[PDB]
Amino acid sequence: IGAQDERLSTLIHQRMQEAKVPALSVSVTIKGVRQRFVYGVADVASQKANTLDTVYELGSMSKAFTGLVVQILIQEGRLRQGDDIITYLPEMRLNYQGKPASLTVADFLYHTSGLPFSTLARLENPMPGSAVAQQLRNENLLFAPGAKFSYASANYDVLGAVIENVTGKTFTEVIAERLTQPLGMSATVAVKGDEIIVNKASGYKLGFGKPVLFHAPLARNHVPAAYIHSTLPDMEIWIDAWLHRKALPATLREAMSNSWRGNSDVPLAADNRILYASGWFIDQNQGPYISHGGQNPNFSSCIALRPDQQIGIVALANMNSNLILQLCADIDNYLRIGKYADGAGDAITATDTLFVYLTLLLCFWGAVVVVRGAFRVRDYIIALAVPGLVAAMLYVAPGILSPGLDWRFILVWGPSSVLAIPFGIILLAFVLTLNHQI
Ligand SMILES: *[B]([O])([O])[C]([C]C([N])=O)[N]C(=O)[C][C][C][C][C]
Ligand SMILES: [Cl-]
Ligand SMILES: [Cl-]
Ligand SMILES: [Cl-]
Repeated sequence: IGAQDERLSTLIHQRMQEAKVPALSVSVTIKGVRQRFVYGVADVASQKANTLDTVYELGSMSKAFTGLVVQILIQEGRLRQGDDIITYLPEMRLNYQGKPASLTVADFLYHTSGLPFSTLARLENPMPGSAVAQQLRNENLLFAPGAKFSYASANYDVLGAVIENVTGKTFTEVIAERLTQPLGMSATVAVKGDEIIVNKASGYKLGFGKPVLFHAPLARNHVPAAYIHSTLPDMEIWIDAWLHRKALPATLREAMSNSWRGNSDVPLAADNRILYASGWFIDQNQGPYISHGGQNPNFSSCIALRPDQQIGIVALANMNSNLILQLCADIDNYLRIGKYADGAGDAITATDTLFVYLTLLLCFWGAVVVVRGAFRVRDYIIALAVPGLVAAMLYVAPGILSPGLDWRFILVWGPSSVLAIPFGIILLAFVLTLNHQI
């Protein structure tokens, strides 16, 4: 062989410096020749380095593990795609137009279920003795099952429970017995909680311009959608199984083939005719190009394969960034035509700089009132009610402007600077009524 590609290393350094992720691990496969780029720190405080041993949360790239398991179960005749979900989760009643709806296993595999957006807030919150069927019971679907593609993370939590019901085994054990042990992915695992994982990267999240350590929720029921843990050597083996199925058992080979068959039975938009398969996006354009991003509150990742060209790309990072969600598109552009686009924008970054300006704008306002005021019973009670009256209005405001949304969800996904905005808003109300009391 020969050296790794330096134009390729520059791209990734640039994207990593843009995205401000503490650690970034990328692997690129092109017909056996793997290139590896392993940069940064898995833990910033201890200055613990990013190594090949570092473990990441895969985000939505967990769904291809879940979905392939479903396809193994189907291929062994222990399940059908058209089976009704209530056959396996019999307490899950899901409503469309007031009537219980028929949802097939296919409906959750391909996001044609109609679960509202707020099911992500419900599944991602830990609840110890609460099953998925009980958490979604009496949800009001957005459309008739099968009618539209609409991505909801929680559809793959429904499938986690379906695996658990069919096999009689826990989700961890089906993933191990069926995927990671037969493939050799000896460091990958579906977790059961926030128990201590050796070598896991610390997760970060933008706050006042810098990465801030964030301990994110890890709800057991949400692991089939968001919290399978893995490493770069193991995603390389993953990538390589999907690309070379000959050595694999015939059930795994067949299950894989049916895992890349996109659902063509949904409406398509004028600019998006990409299909969804069993945890993958399918694009015939400059393809087939099979891809999926990973996006957790404090990890992001991406994967993309171009099987006819023996190409696999995967990137892992311990911070949620769109520069990483797009990084596989960048690398595939580079491997295809030698050029790539400028880095896209990031929604957490724009929100953070907005909150910094608003925090300085709130902080400039209070100092004006305190300087002009200091230079110059009923007072204590009245000037304490108004800040608590705004604090009350602020607390109810999410669950009104967007039903099903709440501060707990805002805090989990937004910048660490969110909390400055209500606290700034209510603190500014106290100094003004105390000043208006003066
Ligand atoms: B997946 O689509 O990357 C999914 C994984 C998860 N944590 O459930 N992530 C999202 O859908 C991102 C939702 C952002 C909400 C503001
Ligand atoms: Cl089994
Ligand atoms: Cl257990
Ligand atoms: Cl092959």
